[PDB]
Amino acid sequence: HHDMAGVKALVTAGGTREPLDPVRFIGNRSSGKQGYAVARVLAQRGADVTLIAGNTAGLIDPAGVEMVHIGSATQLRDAVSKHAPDANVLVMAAAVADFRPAHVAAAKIKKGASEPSSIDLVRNDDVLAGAVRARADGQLPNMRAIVGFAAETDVLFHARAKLERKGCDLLVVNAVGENRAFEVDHNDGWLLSADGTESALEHGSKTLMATRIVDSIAAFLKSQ
Amino acid sequence: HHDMAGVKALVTAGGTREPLDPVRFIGNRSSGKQGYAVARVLAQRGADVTLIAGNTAGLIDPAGVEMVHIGSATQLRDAVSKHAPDANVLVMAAAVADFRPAHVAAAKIKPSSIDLVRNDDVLAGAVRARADGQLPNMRAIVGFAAETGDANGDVLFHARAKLERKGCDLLVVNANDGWLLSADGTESALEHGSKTLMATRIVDSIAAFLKSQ
Ligand SMILES: Nc1ccn([C@@H]2O[C@H](COP(=O)(O)OP(=O)(O)OP(=O)(O)O)[C@@H](O)[C@H]2O)c(=O)n1
Ligand SMILES: Nc1ccn([C@@H]2O[C@H](COP(=O)(O)OP(=O)(O)OP(=O)(O)O)[C@@H](O)[C@H]2O)c(=O)n1
Ligand SMILES: O=C(O)C(=O)c1cn(-c2ccc(O)cc2)c2ccc(Br)cc12
Ligand SMILES: [Ca+2]
Ligand SMILES: [Ca+2]
Repeated sequence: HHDMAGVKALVTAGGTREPLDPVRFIGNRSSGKQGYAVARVLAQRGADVTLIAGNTAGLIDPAGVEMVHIGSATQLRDAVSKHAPDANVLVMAAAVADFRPAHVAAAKIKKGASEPSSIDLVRNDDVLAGAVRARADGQLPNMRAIVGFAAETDVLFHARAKLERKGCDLLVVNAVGENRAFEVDHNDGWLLSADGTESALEHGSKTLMATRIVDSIAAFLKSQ
Repeated sequence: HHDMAGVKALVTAGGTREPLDPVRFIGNRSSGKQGYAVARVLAQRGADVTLIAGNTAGLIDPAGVEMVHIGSATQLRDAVSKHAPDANVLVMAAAVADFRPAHVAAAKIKPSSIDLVRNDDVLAGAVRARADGQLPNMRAIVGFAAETGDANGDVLFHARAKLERKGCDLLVVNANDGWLLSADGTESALEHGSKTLMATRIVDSIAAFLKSQ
């Protein structure tokens, strides 16, 4: 079934890198492979896909997908607000850094002979929350589904609450792990819809979870 | 020819990541490509190579090279001190982080500034160790640097200062050229080329410095 034909979808993936200076930064360990798989499965099921990607250099660009490359969280926010009016579906699978260094040095900071000094942090904008607001303010008339991602350690108490605070249509919880040897199986993956259905997310390959996420989107797209 | 036969070489390459927590870290933008190429060229020319590898661009382990994967600079220091007594050549091509977070969370942290503590200088520790008779097999210690000229001095002034302050035998300086600065005062331009070909010039320098003796 090519159930995503006629659907224009925008995906973010990978972690952001918040510059401290031209060489150093604060980043996170997200590989981006899971957002890549969602974009790959969407493209394979007929969607017109644009992928905004962060620290994902060694990944293969998915076939049939339009690539937009960013580095920072603010660049991701700026890139999403550009490509979002055209989308029917937003998939926020990127590990957006919640904070960035408050000051960026123009040159690399030389090692002192005396005490080092801290990196002051500043909040980055909530790209998911901004998109949800834009839609509610009538600014995204094409947006049919907004999908968020979360890593949670009940699970549903934290998961159900993120859904209400972000306000998106679906929250993918704990789609983490490659199902690799000696990675903990917390039987914790859930597909949380704003309508209140909970689906369990079988911790399997990145491809199978992507199929589950895209199954859920098309089913949410048909509910309306 | 196989001019590096009989030589045990210990190489660091890539940047380190200093954890804040299981997800976040302080990192740098070093790709590691030039240390890997140095490790690849040394092996091909007969050396027994151990490559201590940190964060890379997704690089494949060079064939025939013993790989040690590290994450942090502290882990990198432990790995170097563990393998150094056996080595004849140390090539410090890793972008070792100067500072690390003062606290590491075991779980993910949901204004605070990040307090930092200084990391050990592994290249300098190696130079002092050799001079203290603790590394009798060490024949060459090679450091790496990327230097710019600025309001405080030109590129070459800053690079020489690095060699003089680090005390190593050879300093491979990037300014896409740069220089090869030797402890005898020899300064060669580093002709730009591929990572492979520039690695060839670096090893030729090491070989030529090994014949110094
Ligand atoms: N500055 C941010 C931070 C996160 N996100 C998005 O919001 C979702 C939730 O990410 P999460 O890591 O849970 O961050 P927070 O919800 O802000 O909370 P916490 O940092 O406590 O985990 C993710 O899909 C991410 O793409 C975002 O758009 N902008
Ligand atoms: N904690 C550190 C920092 C640097 N290095 C090594 O030292 C050499 C020089 O790196 P560089 O950062 O240029 O020297 P620094 O004194 O840290 O330079 P600066 O103060 O300008 O940042 C490199 O081979 C690197 O592998 C190291 O062994 N341990
Ligand atoms: O490995 C790579 O990808 C790479 O290109 C290089 C990294 N550094 C580097 C290492 C640690 C440091 O502290 C400063 C600079 C280099 C220095 C000279 C040349 Br020539 C090349 C590199
Ligand atoms: Ca977050
Ligand atoms: Ca430094």
